[PDB]
Amino acid sequence: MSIEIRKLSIEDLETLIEVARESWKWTYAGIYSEEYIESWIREKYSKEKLLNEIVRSQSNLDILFLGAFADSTLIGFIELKIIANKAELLRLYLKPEYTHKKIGKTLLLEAEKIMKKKGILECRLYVHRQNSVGFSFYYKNGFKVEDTDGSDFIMEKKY
Amino acid sequence: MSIEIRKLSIEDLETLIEVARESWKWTYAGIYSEEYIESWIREKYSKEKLLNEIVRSQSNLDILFLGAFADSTLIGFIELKIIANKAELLRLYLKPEYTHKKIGKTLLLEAEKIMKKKGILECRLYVHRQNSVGFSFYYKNGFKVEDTDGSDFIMEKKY
Ligand SMILES: CC(=O)SCCNC(=O)CCNC(=O)[C@H](O)C(C)(C)COP(=O)(O)OP(=O)(O)OC[C@H]1O[C@@H](n2cnc3c(N)ncnc32)[C@H](O)[C@@H]1OP(=O)(O)O
Ligand SMILES: CC(=O)SCCNC(=O)CCNC(=O)[C@H](O)C(C)(C)COP(=O)(O)OP(=O)(O)OC[C@H]1O[C@@H](n2cnc3c(N)ncnc32)[C@H](O)[C@@H]1OP(=O)(O)O
Ligand SMILES: [Br-]
Ligand SMILES: [Cl-]
Ligand SMILES: [Cl-]
Ligand SMILES: [Cl-]
Ligand code: NI
Repeated sequence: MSIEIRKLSIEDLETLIEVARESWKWTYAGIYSEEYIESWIREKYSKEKLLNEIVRSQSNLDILFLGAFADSTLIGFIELKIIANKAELLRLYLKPEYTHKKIGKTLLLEAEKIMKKKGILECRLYVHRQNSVGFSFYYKNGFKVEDTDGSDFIMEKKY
Repeated sequence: MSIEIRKLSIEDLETLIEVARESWKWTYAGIYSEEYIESWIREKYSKEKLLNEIVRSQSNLDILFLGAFADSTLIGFIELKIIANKAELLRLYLKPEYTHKKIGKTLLLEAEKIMKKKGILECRLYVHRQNSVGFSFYYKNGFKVEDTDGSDFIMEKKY
């Protein structure tokens, strides 16, 4: 199994929706209701909305939107925004059957390599407090909890 | 997520084949070709062979064959054989998406509970040496490597 990381493009659109869909249903099974999850996929992962985000990510050096490809098949992605020279990790999702093999770590490491060349010295993120899978992945990659906001924990890592 | 463990019945055969298929295709992906793995399902997990093993389990003879059910649907199994005073753990597999939530440990421990009642003082197993997933689970549950055989490590646990 060979993993390549690169900028997403519009040909990745349909497979990106399926990855998201599968990851959300699996990751949030004990956490959000079925309906919440389907509304979220239908709204946040519509063709039109994602297309616009993919195109934005293409021309904007302060938006990193990368896919993980396992033998040429898209199986995960990561989204980060840089504003005032600080990073926000907005999104990181793999297909469930591709978790626990450091592909997520690889996506994070590619992002941080780009942050490093830009001079970003801080990255924040929101993770749901019951998402033990995500939350523990971040604490194992140097993120610390600084605050809570509703049902999320706010985490930060310094560079 | 309500997990129930109980002996397999003939009713479970069809769903047992699909769990076997999917777990095996995932577990051995980096180790054997896709085609070889499929060939196993036709042969060792033929309808008839499995039925016979399910019935012997049901009849309380040399087979112990238990399933893990998530809200009434089969998502994993454990298969052991007893000979003389010893158990051999033949098979233990979950659907990939149901891994890493202690459902495997539940199966093992339910099996061990039935083994302690039958007086069995020793369990051995053969795990492919490149199967980190299985090997690490086993060493985290008291099993130790005693030997190798072909492509496998032989592990043992004493009661
Ligand atoms: C801002 C946000 O987007 S928050 C949402 C984060 N995304 C998710 O939770 C979606 C579902 N999960 C995933 O996509 C992935 O598991 C990620 C991205 C969170 C982590 O990537 P992975 O490549 O799976 O993790 P990686 O292999 O680098 O590290 C493994 C660690 O992550 C966690 N983890 C990864 N996969 C699993 C799994 N299947 N079951 C339980 N824990 C897991 C564990 O803490 C593990 O450490 P351990 O070995 O001590 O158990
Ligand atoms: C005798 C034989 O049949 S050998 C065949 C063994 N079976 C397999 O390898 C099939 C694929 N895997 C599975 O079906 C399951 O992972 C089992 C049956 C091996 C273990 O059951 P689970 O309920 O998943 O394990 P449980 O949650 O109790 O224990 C977790 C540990 O198992 C391992 N593990 C479980 N799931 C995963 C995963 N998705 N990725 C990597 N490691 C995993 C790790 O060692 C983990 O330890 P960690 O928390 O330090 O990472
Ligand atoms: Br909800
Ligand atoms: Cl999202
Ligand atoms: Cl809480
Ligand atoms: Cl070796
Ligand atoms: Ni783990």
